[PDB]
Amino acid sequence: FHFPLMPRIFMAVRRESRFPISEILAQTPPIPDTAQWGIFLRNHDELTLEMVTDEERDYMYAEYAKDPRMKANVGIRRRLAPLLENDRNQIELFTALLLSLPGSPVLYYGDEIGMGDIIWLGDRDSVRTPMQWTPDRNAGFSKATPGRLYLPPNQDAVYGYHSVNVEAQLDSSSSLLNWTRNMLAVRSRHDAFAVGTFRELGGSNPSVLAYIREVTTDAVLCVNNLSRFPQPIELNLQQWAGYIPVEMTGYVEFPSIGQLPYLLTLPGHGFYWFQLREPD
Amino acid sequence: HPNAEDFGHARTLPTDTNWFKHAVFYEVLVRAFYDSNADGIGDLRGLTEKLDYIKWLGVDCLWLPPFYDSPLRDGGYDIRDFYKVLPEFGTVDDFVTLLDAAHRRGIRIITDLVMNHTSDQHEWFQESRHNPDGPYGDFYVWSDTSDRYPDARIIFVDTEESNWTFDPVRRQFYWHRFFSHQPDLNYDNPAVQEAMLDVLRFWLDLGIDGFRLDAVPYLFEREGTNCENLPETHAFLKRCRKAIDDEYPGRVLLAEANQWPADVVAYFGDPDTGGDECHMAFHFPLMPRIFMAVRRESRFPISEILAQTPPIPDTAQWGIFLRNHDELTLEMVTDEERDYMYAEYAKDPRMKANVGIRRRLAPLLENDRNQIELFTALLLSLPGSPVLYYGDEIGMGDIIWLGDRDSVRTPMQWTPDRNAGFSKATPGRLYLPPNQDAVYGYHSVNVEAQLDSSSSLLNWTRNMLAVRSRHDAFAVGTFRELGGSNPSVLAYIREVTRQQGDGGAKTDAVLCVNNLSRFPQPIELNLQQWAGYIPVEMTGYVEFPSIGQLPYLLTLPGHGFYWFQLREPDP
Amino acid sequence: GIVEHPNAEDFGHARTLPTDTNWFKHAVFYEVLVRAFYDSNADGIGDLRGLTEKLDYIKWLGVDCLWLPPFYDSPLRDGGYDIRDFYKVLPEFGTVDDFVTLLDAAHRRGIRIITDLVMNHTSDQHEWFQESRHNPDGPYGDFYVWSDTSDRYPDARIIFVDTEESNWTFDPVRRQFYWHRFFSHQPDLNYDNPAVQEAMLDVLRFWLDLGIDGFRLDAVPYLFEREGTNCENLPETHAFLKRCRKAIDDEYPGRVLLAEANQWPADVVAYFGDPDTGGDECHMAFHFPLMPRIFMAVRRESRFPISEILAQTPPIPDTAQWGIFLRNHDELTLEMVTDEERDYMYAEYAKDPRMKANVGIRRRLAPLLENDRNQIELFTALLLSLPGSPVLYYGDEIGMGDIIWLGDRDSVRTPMQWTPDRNAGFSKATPGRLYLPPNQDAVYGYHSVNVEAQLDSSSSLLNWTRNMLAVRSRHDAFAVGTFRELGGSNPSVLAYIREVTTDAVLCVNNLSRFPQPIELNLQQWAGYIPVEMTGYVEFPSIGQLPYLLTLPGHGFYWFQLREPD
Ligand SMILES: [Ca+2]
Ligand SMILES: [Ca+2]
Repeated sequence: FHFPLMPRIFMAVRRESRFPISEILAQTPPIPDTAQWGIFLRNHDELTLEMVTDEERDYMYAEYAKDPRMKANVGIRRRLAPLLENDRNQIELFTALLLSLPGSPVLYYGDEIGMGDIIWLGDRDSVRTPMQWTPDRNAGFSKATPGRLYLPPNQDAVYGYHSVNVEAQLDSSSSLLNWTRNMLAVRSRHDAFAVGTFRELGGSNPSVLAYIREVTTDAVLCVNNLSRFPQPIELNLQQWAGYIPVEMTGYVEFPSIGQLPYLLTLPGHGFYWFQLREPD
Repeated sequence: HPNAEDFGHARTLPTDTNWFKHAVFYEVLVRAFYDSNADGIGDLRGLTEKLDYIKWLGVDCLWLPPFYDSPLRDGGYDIRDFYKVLPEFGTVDDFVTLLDAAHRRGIRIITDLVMNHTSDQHEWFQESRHNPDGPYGDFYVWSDTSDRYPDARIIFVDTEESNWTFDPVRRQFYWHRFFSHQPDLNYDNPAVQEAMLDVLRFWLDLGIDGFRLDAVPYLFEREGTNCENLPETHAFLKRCRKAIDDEYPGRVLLAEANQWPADVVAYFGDPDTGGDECHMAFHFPLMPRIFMAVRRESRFPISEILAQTPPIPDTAQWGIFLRNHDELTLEMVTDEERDYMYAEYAKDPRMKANVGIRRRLAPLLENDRNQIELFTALLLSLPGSPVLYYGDEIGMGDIIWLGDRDSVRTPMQWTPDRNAGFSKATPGRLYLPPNQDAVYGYHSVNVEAQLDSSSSLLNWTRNMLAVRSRHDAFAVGTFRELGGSNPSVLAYIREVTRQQGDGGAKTDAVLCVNNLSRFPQPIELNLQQWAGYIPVEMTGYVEFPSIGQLPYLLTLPGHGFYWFQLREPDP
Repeated sequence: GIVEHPNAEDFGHARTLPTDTNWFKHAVFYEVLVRAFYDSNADGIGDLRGLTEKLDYIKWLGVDCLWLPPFYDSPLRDGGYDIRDFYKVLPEFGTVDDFVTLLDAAHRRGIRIITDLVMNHTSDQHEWFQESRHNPDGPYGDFYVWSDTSDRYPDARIIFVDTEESNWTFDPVRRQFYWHRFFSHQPDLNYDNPAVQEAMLDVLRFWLDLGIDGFRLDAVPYLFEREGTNCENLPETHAFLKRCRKAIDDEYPGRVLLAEANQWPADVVAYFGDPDTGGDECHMAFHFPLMPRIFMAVRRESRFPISEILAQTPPIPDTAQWGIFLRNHDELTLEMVTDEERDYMYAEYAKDPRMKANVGIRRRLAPLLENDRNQIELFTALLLSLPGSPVLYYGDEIGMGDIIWLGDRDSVRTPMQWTPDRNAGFSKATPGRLYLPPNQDAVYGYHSVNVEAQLDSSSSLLNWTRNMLAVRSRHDAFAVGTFRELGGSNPSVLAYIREVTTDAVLCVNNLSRFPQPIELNLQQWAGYIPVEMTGYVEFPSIGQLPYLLTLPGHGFYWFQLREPD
């Protein structure tokens, strides 16, 4: 497991700068041919409840403790939704990065519907409440009386089982469950995400992280905006001159790539996934 | 009845005859906003206490629906006494206290004022029926048979069987366009015209900033016509304007006319004089078109009504809000001939569900935050002065079962405390119950909760008004639609000219790009006219690449939008 | 030409229960709205087929007869009390066939069904009235009361004096005035026309052929109109009712006719008919001012407001039976019965803060008593032990609340709260589609008040209420026994004895919120052993000296007086 990815991605969105992500990706040594990295969106190891850090090799070493958000959850497992203060746009961005970055991703149960946690149950139990299936008694987890449950379901106004459950989200295709489902459906349609090369494109704007996955049989382009404000980025895609970028979630063709820098504009914490398609 | 110099005036704001063109209106019910006397009913003094919030939100003018003494059989649009505020809201003095307190922080106040009809409990009508040969015998339209004006339609065709109702005391029929307990005033009587002009003058003397004249198309009745928009009706409105211009410069007259744009343009008055009737009228079919435009993911239903709207006088200004029905009649405006979307609406499942019911912005868009932002973004950037409805800033919902108009008149949700922080009274005493469902409930949707994170809808909405107030282009600038190759993206430019010289956020050109599709969309715009200019995104002050000769490419996410300031290149 | 209407033969007749002409005297009625109980077609509106599915619950609760408010095709401008078609069930509830399916399913488990049937007026959308206005010289021109002026019957009052300015409204098509006691869209039927009398008797016969067990004839005091009178309770009105009874007794023995007459007890006794024949009009009428008196009696902590109306109620015929329920207002007019002369509590009610708050609004039992469980039990205990056949209102068994803001009559017509699941387990439809929203407040909300929750602990109000009906059904004394008030020295304690010639039962009720002792005189049952019914516990035998019983605040006891061996 590539453990410090999430803490870096987290701090990268905090700073609205791409470089804390870029750095660990650049400083990661190459691995064997059979080998594959494992990545997930958490800050602590479930065994020791320790966040990985190296006093010498981590340049963000002192930085974390100084951040108020990071400081609050030291030693406690938290879910994705609470970690990002239930910001839907962020939840999407972090998920989008998890699925498009190199290595095999691990989803944690209940994060697909944006469940929360109960920190007071324990530093590791916090994320081990019952799966919230319906807004029925015990969140549809058990028929037993509420007292018998191994852990109580979430009952607050925000992440409560009355408002956050699978049954509720199954219907509208705009729900986080259905959104998350479809993103996995897109990822499974391009091998580039799984086992393709990874070349970071850079760009003039420090708030936008753009990179290309490639298999020798798609080339895919991912542009992620770490800033909460709308950002423009001028990318250099001369190598794919003549190619037509096609946005994957809508199968929409964008203007063909030329010699001049390609301009893309993203909203706050937005992202795009383009399939680079050959000219005819 | 009382006099004005028996209550003392409120403070007068500096005289400005264009404030209404720059203002952002906030429609707030007195009964709904805040209760300070623990009676369970929102009151003037409570609304006074919460003016600091209103100021903080950044709205310029309050619009109060009718708060006059009334039996409230028709939501207070049936006025019993024009010179008396309904007991439960307070005294006339309490209204002056509100005015003065609001003016002190530059906030203006206008009010709904029904012109066509009074309640059957109004002293006038009781004198007309009891003393037919008295001085009020001709204040209302009486008849011996209900044959007169047969071309006029029954507005509420499901409740009223006729526009003539038989009074048992006077033994005669009386005319009423609305409900049988809301008799029409006889505007052919000169005394009636003078009486209503004195009603206007009363509140104007107290120092009110303007009115919204309700039900004005139905004032005069003439044979051989549908008794709507008759010349004599307009002629009376011209007197009201003259009375404003002559006696109280810098006040406003809004016209509630629920008709197609091509018809309501007549209510601004003779265009040769630059307007001599109302200052504002409402562009009613904008929202239904914007709504259907997002449904189709096509810009054209918006483009069409904007193209088909006739030009208005120089003084005049359109009023726009994000609702599908007129609060008076609960009817959605439509013209069988001139609306090409006529048959289309009934066929849409979403539109069909809410026919005849007022709904808030959040439920109308199924609580989709991205959409709520888009519709708000269009409201603030499209031509005309916008009206926000209270509680929409925090994305409150509605309770449809309370009534077709009461649905949107629940208490303002201030905190997650008992009664949503609206009143101290026991929950049973409340005039209407607060929202309690899992989605729009006061436990999850309230001002207190949203004040903290700058990501909240309240804070987002607040800042959008802050940006809009920094560029005049939005308020009173020109409107040129840019078109584009992609049908799903509506792009346009607002522009204000360099009056005697300057290069600030005053004399701006601004660019708005809106994506009506739920999927990400690219648009290639032609901005050659601003070659060399630098687009600067307003919410972040970020400079984008300078505009060139080639088409400019912008990419938006689903239901996204951008607001660019077009800034000059450096000499 | 003429109004078509279908026939009884064209549908299946439901199963018929063994003929019994006293069932209504022993029954416990359960008033349940079809729209409110259960929705099976996910339209958001409770329907006949849904109500059929939930009959097992009704059976389990232990009620004997369902009472359904009007479910006929209607524009629903007055809660369905404005009937548009007597031979058609409102589309959203189902077809007439679906009603037969309910009947047969209910009869199979011994449950009877009665229904509200408005007699005085039809909707202005009814085919008859449309034919009367359009074809004045046709066969329906005299089906409604027409006039050239609004001058006739000036002694008659306007029932809804705040909504209607006159009892005559001008029709534009016919160019004439038409009479209506109620709203302007509910024209009065002309009962002087013999054809009208026959038409309405055929309406009765239709549903009776289908196999319905009875009716509640609504608004019957206003049928006939005569000059020089207030057009209420006229002799010809009663004369027509006598025909309805004869038609029942001759064609369908063992059916019932309830009279909704919202008047003082001394007046409604006339609706049972000539007492010489032992009754020849209605079998049941409602004793309307019982609840307001019981209510004020608990307020004062004095037994006498109850004692007084029980003493001042005139005797009724042998067939006859009183109907009693725990509500302060008549669902038709939303008026609380009172007589300025004969009610001594006349001025008293308006002065009470609690009574004053709910004037004109239907409220449930639980909110009426501020959710006080001990009171809810006391009032229920009185309802089941006092003379006459009791009517339970749906949802009161689990102590549901109301939503007053929905309307003065809709307040008590929210959906039945089955589970704490979405829509309280009433429907699968999206919450917006529901005909009325379920209760959502912290007290009476469906998260905290529902059937599923209460089924488990035998201490719940549902289970308590169920068992009280189970005890009542084990002693005939409660249903059809004599009623002798025992009095006592303590004014706060109401004690009385029901007797059949085969139990004697003793009921002691404490109206005070504090514990109270009462010394009763039960010398007549000397040697007898009182046995408390809910626990089968033997108390000390009754002697010559006064018997002392001590009750807690708002407590009560039910003793079976058992013979010595
Ligand atoms: Ca008029
Ligand atoms: Ca009648």
